[PDB]
Amino acid sequence: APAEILNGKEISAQIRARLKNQVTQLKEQVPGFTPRLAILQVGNRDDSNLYINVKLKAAEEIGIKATHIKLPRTTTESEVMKYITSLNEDSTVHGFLVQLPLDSENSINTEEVINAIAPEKDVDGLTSINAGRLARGDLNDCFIPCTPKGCLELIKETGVPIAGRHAVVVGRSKIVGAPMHDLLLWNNATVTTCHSKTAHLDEEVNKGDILVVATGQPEMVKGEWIKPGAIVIDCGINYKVVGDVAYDEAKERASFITPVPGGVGPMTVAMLMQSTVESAKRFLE
Amino acid sequence: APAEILNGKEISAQIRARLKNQVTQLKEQVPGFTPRLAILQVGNRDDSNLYINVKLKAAEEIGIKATHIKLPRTTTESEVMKYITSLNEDSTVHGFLVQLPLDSENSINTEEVINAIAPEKDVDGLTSINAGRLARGDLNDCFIPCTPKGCLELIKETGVPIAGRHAVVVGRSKIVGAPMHDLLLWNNATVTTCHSKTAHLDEEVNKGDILVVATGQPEMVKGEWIKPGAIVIDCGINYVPDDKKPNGRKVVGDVAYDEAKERASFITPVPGGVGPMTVAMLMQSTVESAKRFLE
Ligand SMILES: NC(=O)c1ccc[n+]([C@@H]2O[C@H](COP(=O)([O-])OP(=O)(O)OC[C@H]3O[C@@H](n4cnc5c(N)ncnc54)[C@H](OP(=O)(O)O)[C@@H]3O)[C@@H](O)[C@H]2O)c1
Ligand SMILES: NC(=O)c1ccc[n+]([C@@H]2O[C@H](COP(=O)([O-])OP(=O)(O)OC[C@H]3O[C@@H](n4cnc5c(N)ncnc54)[C@H](OP(=O)(O)O)[C@@H]3O)[C@@H](O)[C@H]2O)c1
Repeated sequence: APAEILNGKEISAQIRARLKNQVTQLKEQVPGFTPRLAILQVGNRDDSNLYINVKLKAAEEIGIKATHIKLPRTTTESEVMKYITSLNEDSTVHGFLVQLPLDSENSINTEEVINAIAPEKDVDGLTSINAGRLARGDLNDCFIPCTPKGCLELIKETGVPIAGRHAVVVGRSKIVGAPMHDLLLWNNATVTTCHSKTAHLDEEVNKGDILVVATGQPEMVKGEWIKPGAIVIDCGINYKVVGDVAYDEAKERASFITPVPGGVGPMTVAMLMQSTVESAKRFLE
Repeated sequence: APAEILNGKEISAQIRARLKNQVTQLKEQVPGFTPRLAILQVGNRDDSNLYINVKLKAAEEIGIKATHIKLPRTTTESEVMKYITSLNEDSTVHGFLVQLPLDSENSINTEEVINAIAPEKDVDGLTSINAGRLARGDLNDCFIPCTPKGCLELIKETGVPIAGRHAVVVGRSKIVGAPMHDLLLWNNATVTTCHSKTAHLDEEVNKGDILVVATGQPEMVKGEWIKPGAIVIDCGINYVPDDKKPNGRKVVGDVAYDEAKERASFITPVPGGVGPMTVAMLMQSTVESAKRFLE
C-alpha cells in the first residue's frame, strides 16, 4: 500500500562518504591544499545557529575546512559588505555563503549583500548571475541552490526519467521554488508553478507526476490532492517537526515520498558540501 | 462570439506617442537632460542595417538621442569588449545594446560580449544578471526583453486581471519563452511552461486562460487546442510563399489563427500583433533607464 520512502539521511550519507574520498584524494594529489568554506552570519538566531552547526559538522567530516564568522545584531549593511569583500579577496576561501535571514536591528538589503558575492565562490547559488544562468538553461558553469539541488537528486533516486513528466512546484521563492522550477524545466519536465495566488491549488497539485512543495504552510497539501503514483518531494520544516505535505495521507497515494524530518534537509547539506568541493576543484585550475 | 483582435500596430503607435510626450516633459523638467541610447554593431549585415535604422528612427521621433557605432568585419573580440566598457562608463549613455548576430571574420564569444554589458544599461534585457533579477521577481528595476515585454502589454490591453489565471507558455527560449514565464509568474498567474519534450501539448495548451506561443513552428497550435475564452498571444513570424500577396509571401503565426479566433476572447493577429510592439518596448526600456539614471 504505502509509497517507497526516499531516505534522505541514508542517501546524504552515501554522498558525504564519496565527497570525503574525493577530498582525501585531492589532498594526496596536492598535499597541503585544503578546500575551504566560510559561513557569514548576522545576529544570533537559535535556528540559524543549529543549521550552521550541522553544516560545520558535515564539512569537518568530509575534510573541508569550515570557518564561521558571526556578526552582532548592531551590524550595518556597510559592515556586511566589508566582510564579503574580504571573503571574495581571500584566496584561501574557495566558497562562502551568507546565512539567511539576516538578524540585524538595521535595514539591510539582502539582495545587494548576496550580489556582492563573487560568482565563482557563490556555493549557495543565490547571486543574480548564477540565478540568471540557471533560469535560462545554462547549467554548464553555474552553482545551483542547495535545496533544489537536493530535491533533484531525490527525484533521480526513484530511477523515473524526468523528461516529459508534468511537474508541479508549490512555492516560488529565490531559495527553493523558483530554482526548483528551473531545474525541472531544463531536465525536460513540463512545469507548473503555484504560489499564494493560485486558484484551485488542489486541481493544480493533482496534475503533478512530480510534486515539489516549498511553502512553509504546515501540512497544507492534502493527500487527496496527490496524483496516484506521484513522486512527492516535501521541503517544509514546520514547528514536532512536520512538512508542507500531510504525510500520512500522501504516502497512500504517491509511489515515492520524502519524509520530514530526514528527507530534503540532510540532502541540502550534502549538496552544499558538493558545491564547495566543486569550487575548490575549479580553483585548482 | 469571435475574439476581439489586439491590434499591435495601433497600440504600439499609442505607446510611442506617449513616450514622446514623456520625453518632452523630462527635458522640460530637467533642462539639458537628454535620454540617450547607443547601438553597437559589428560588421555590415543587410538585415541588421535595416533593423537598426528602424530603431534609430523610432528613437529620434520620441526625442531620444540615438548613436550607432558600426565596427568593421575585421574587428576582434578585444575591440568589441573595449567599446562595451566605454559605453558602460559613458555617463551620457543611459541604455545600449549589441545588435546580434555579430558579423566578423574573427571568432567572437557572443555570450561573453553580451555579459560585459552593465546591467543598469542593458535595455535588451539579455545579460545573465538581468535575466536573474527578472526570473526572481525584481520587476521594479530590471529590463525586460522587448518581445515578452510587448506580449505582457497586449495581455494588459484586454483589462482582464492576470492574477490567479492559469497561463501557458509554449516555448522556453532566452529571448521570448523564459522571460515570458517570468513576467506572467510575477504578475501572479499560475504558469505552465511547455517545450519540444512536452507530452500531450494539446491537452496542456487547453488549460491556458492566457496562452503565449513562441515556437517558430508555423500554425502548429490548432484552434481546437485553445481554451474557450482564452487570451492568445502569438509571437510567431513564419514565411510561407503566397503569389496572391504584394511581395509573394505571407507571414503566419505559431497559432492557426482562423480557427483560434473563434475560440479565444482576445487574440493577436500575425502580421500586426506582437511584431509591431517590439520597437516601442525597446524605446520604453530606454526611457526607463534614463528615468532611473535621473535618480
Ligand atoms: N532544508 C533546507 O535547508 C531548507 C531551506 C530553505 C527552505 N526550506 C523550507 O522550505 C519551506 C519554504 O521555504 P522558503 O525559503 O522557500 O519560504 P518562503 O520564502 O516563505 O516562500 C514560501 C512560498 O510558498 C508560497 N505559499 C505560501 N502560502 C501558500 C499557499 N497557501 N498556497 C500556495 N503557495 C503558498 C509563497 O507564495 P508567495 O510567493 O505568493 O508569497 C512562496 O512562494 C519552509 O518550511 C522552509 O523552512 C528548507
Ligand atoms: N520581433 C519579432 O517579431 C520576434 C522576436 C523574437 C521572436 N519572434 C518569433 O517567435 C518565434 C519563436 O522564436 P524564439 O526566438 O523563441 O525561437 P527559438 O529559440 O527557436 O525557440 C523555440 C522554442 O519553442 C519550442 N518548440 C519548438 N518546437 C516545438 C514543438 N513542436 N512543441 C513545443 N515547443 C516547441 C522549443 O523547445 P525546446 O526548448 O525544447 O527546443 C523552444 O523553447 C519565432 O517564429 C520567432 O521569429 C519574433
